[PDB]
Amino acid sequence: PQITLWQRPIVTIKIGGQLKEALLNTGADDTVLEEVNLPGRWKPKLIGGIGGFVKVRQYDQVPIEICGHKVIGTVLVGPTPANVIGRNLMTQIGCTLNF
Amino acid sequence: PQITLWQRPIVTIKIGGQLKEALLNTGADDTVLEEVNLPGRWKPKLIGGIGGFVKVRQYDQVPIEICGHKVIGTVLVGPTPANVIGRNLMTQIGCTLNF
Ligand SMILES: OC[C@H]1O[C@@H](O)[C@H](O)[C@@H](O)[C@@H]1O
Repeated sequence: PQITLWQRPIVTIKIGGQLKEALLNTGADDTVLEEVNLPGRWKPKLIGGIGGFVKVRQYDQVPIEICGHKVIGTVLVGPTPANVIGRNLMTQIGCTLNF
Repeated sequence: PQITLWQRPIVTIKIGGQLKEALLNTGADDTVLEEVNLPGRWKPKLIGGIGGFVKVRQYDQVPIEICGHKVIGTVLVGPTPANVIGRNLMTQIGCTLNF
């Protein structure tokens, strides 16, 4: 798909038998999602930093679908002003900037 | 150009004749740049918001070049962790997300 940038590039993602909305953010290195009960082991992770850090949980090799593209990737789970799909998953789905 | 997202998509812009470094941020609506003495009239603008707003200067129809594309658009000038090219300018160069 080709997504123009007149509007915020919000897409539907499928994460664990659950459909959500997330913004494709090339300004973000990682993918952060509002609390969801992903199964299994996870590692603590600090994100953000300016003014202090926020702790989230790092889930690895998570299966997730982005506009019908099934990918495996690291998902950070915790508080966030919105769901954000970062560069880590955009390379998995082969997403690039073109002009 | 086609820019893959394995690394931060940082690019070179030409503004006020100056050569500068900036990040292509689809997560951002607007373009915000380090202090620069752009000439002529401007408008106060509030940006950010979470925890408070930051006051910047809004300059319209500024000539700017991005990776060899001469374009025209609104540039906000004020403090910022780093220079950011937002969607307003990415539409002007016809930059899209593709996967
Ligand atoms: O973003 C604007 C800022 O640019 C910095 O390079 C300057 O040291 C600071 O004085 C100015 O306010």
